Amino acid sequence: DYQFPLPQKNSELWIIQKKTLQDLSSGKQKLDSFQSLESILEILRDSKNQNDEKYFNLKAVFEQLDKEEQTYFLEQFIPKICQLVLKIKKKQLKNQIPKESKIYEAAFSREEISYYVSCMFLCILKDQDRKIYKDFRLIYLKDLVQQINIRRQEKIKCFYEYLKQALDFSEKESKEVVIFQRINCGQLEDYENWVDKLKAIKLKNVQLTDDKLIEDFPGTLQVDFANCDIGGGILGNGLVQEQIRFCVCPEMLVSLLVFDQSMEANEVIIMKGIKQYSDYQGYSNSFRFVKMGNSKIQKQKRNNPQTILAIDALCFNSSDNQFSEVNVSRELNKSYMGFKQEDQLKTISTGKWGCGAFLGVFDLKFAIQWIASSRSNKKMIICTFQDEQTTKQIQQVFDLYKQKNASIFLKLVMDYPNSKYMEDYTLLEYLIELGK
Repeated sequence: DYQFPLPQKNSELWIIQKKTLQDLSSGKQKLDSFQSLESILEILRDSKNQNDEKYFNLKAVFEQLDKEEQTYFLEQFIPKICQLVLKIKKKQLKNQIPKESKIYEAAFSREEISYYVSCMFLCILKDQDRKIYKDFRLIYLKDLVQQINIRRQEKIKCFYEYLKQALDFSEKESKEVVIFQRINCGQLEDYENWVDKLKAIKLKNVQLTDDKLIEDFPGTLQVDFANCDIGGGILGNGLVQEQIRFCVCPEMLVSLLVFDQSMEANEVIIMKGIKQYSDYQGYSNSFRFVKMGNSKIQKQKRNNPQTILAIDALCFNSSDNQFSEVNVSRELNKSYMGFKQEDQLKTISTGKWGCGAFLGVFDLKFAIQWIASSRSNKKMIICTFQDEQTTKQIQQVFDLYKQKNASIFLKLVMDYPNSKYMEDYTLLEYLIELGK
């Protein structure tokens, strides 16, 4: 098993880092400027060269604070997160690949999670043998493209907000359990096996929403449109569905420290006990951190933990046949293996999985997820992401095919590409035409 090294693993550097951290924590060294913070980050990173562009984005967030909160940041926040790092007892974190039909479960207390996120903030998580880092050093760094700096700053703001909150945890909240599971789901079923397994399965309920998002459905199994490397570009430039979820729920960051290796076709990830610390507006280059408000629903987002399912769709290019038996069976397996987890969460909250960055056609991905949900004997919520035309089409297909045989529905789907309808009709339009 790979062991991701924590700072204590490098015993000689840790002598230095520990003293640095302790004098900040105790107030023996008092930071008086942002430049003094740069200096301490340089020591912790064991930098060779001075280049203030290394902290450009962190400086931007700091300079947006008011003068009282700048003082707070230097004199209270940094020292307190140094103190969290000093609470770490482990020297490394296990990165296990489970055997067939087994799980690798990594449990942590909610405060422990905060210790590791503090490591990320202070740029002390790197495996020097592998030349891999799992901290905020890239996000801090000035990019040549302005919009990429703004993405990075906005991410920083979300992580900072979480760490402020984590510093204020009650003893009860601090000892709550956060669990990460890497689940090997056993043997892949091929396309003909799928057709056979579906023969007595009836399609189940779908609820459509055009104005709510996945994270708006507490109490459901909420889907992360993952990269096979959990988190994808969260510690770089990424800022679409998966990365936004990690920004609003930064406890998810610890998944990166236990799931180094890419998910296999028959693996899924579950994260349990995850709270939401930030709100947001926009998306990608328009994403901005929004402070969580104090309504009843917003307090609930902050206080009530959720379970997330991370499943990675295929990353298609334009020449791939998304309807091939091989590619359909791949997505049926990945979705169903995910959806059937957590059998007490009888509703799946999902949407355009694989159909943004990964170039999937949503008509087919809808059909595949509905088959998977149905086989798992769960209901599904589909978020259309402010796409009224898709909502209308899916509503018609749902009304026609609800409670119909799933095996035959799959076969009708798979007839589309060779049909007389392929040229002039979308998949959804063809499914409707079959009923005319």
